[PDB]
Amino acid sequence: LPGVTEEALRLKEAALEELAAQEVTAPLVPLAVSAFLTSRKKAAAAELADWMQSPEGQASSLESIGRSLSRRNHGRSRAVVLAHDHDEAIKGLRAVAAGKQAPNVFSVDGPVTTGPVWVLAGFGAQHRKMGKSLYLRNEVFAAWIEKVDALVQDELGYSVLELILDDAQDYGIETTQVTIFAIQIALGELLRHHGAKPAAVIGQSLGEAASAYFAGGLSLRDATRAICSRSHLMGEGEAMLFGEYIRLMALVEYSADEIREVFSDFPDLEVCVYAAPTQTVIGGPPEQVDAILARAEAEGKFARKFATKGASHTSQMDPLLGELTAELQGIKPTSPTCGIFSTVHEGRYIKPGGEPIHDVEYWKKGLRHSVYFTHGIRNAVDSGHTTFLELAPNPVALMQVALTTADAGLHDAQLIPTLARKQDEVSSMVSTMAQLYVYGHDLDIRTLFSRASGPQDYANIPP
Ligand SMILES: *[C@@H](O)[C@H](CCCCCCCCCCCCCC)C(=O)O
Repeated sequence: LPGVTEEALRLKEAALEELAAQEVTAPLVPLAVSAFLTSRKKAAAAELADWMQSPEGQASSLESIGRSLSRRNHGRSRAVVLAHDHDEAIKGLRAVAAGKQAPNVFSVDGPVTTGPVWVLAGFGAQHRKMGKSLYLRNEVFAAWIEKVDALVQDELGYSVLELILDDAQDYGIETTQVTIFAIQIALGELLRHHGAKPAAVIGQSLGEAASAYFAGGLSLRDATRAICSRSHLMGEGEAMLFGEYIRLMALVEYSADEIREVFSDFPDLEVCVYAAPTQTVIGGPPEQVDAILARAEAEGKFARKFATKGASHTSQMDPLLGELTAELQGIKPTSPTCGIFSTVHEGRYIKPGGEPIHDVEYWKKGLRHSVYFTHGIRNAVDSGHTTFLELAPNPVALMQVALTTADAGLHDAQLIPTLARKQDEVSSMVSTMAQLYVYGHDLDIRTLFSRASGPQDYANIPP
């Protein structure tokens, strides 16, 4: 396998140079508090805040306090205050104490019943600097990026890391896919590193490759093969599209049943994505695409044309299917080591230990056919899931998950983002992991702090 390219090393040197010269912002510190009883939890938050108001407490670094907190027994009733300084922490703890809500405070009476679903989508989520910050500041994250970087170099001949590190480089159809995949793989292994794991995975479109890997349905290598193949064929295919060959994609706020109706006016439109229960992404000849939009606006419905000259998940894709078959020959579909809600196979569930689904044909069917995303999520809700965690550079899919959950009578779900444009990426992950903790999912909160060197790494937190 190829190593990290000299150009990446150069860009990295310059990135760390830029980084060294920034004003140093206060880290986000997760402060855990638990008990068998909420009432005990509440009072413990009270004592802890009281003491933090005191000189001894005021003299103890938030980090040292959180470290000690992370070493207590973690009860059924859990809370986390996310804080940058003592005041934020004290204010936050008062909330926990009063049982009141606040943005930086999470507090639940008992652990969530069922394990989390990992949502891996990616469309719409890309942005200039995605994953650069976390790449420079998290070794685990970084090591995983470099592993996908190396594999993509092998399959395609270029370095995804270079794209991440180079502020002047923007993303196209092909490079979005492989890079968002890189970030997805890396976020999920970071999450695994801290002891977290998915109960089930669901893929959306682009994200199906990462979902396959995390569900243990394919090795990293083959999953990389899967995203690489589709990406370049799609990216190279759409660049060649002009005039009468062009096919647009567009989100319209119509349900599946509204579409059956609406479509009788447009004979060449197809469904790309059933995104939400009244949000559908369609595709076809640009005049028809323009007309379904015009008629959406004439009804006060949301409608958004995508930046592309070709429609994935439509008949247009047929000519690619042959080369796709050939380029994926040899991949080894394995048996899922967790649940998969397959949005390719109509949102249906596959059981851990079930038969392999990720065969060459699956990728062929994935690209050709509709993405049943709202049905997947609905399936998940119905069978008990309430925690949906999205591995993305921007939590765009959670916006869809929200509409499906609400529609299904689940009015409070645990919708957990990861990275977000214009949010600190380290703070982001600390918050993700804090949530997993508070809802009582697997997460070794001890790992959010480094091994203590001396006794100053601890705090005299009240009994
Ligand atoms: C899912 O997120 C993702 C959607 C990305 C949109 C890319 C546009 C599709 C490209 C069209 C290629 C034209 C090929 C030429 C045929 C002759 C997805 O991967 O589906």
